[PDB]
Amino acid sequence: GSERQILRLKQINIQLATKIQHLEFSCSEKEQEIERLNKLLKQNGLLG
Amino acid sequence: GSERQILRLKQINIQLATKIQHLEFSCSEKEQEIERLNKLLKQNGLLG
Repeated sequence: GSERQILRLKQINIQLATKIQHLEFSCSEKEQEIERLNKLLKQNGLLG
Repeated sequence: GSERQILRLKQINIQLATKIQHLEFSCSEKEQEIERLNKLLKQNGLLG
């Protein structure tokens, strides 16, 4: 009944919240990778 | 009673499922930028 429907909604909820946490962490790591590449470009005279 | 959780979880999960799509796009855009910077650095002798 409703108890089981609730449990399943909570499992889906945690799966979605975990994927969000992963994608926020992956986006942050990629912005750090972009900073590091841009700094290398700057140093080699490729960013003005 | 307990059943009021059903709507709350359903609605949260719709919001989270949408946010995952927006974060997937943000992550993909950052990956394309990293590929672009890697190629620039390679063309310029700087990626090994």
